Amino acid sequence: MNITSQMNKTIIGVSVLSVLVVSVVAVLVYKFYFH
Repeated sequence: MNITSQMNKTIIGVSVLSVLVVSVVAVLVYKFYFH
């Protein structure tokens, strides 16, 4: 079980990139289909 001891900064970065990306897509379709 991860005890939130330490984490790589690089990991956080990519994580955010995937967050926005995914979100954007969901929105693009939401409008492109249900504008």
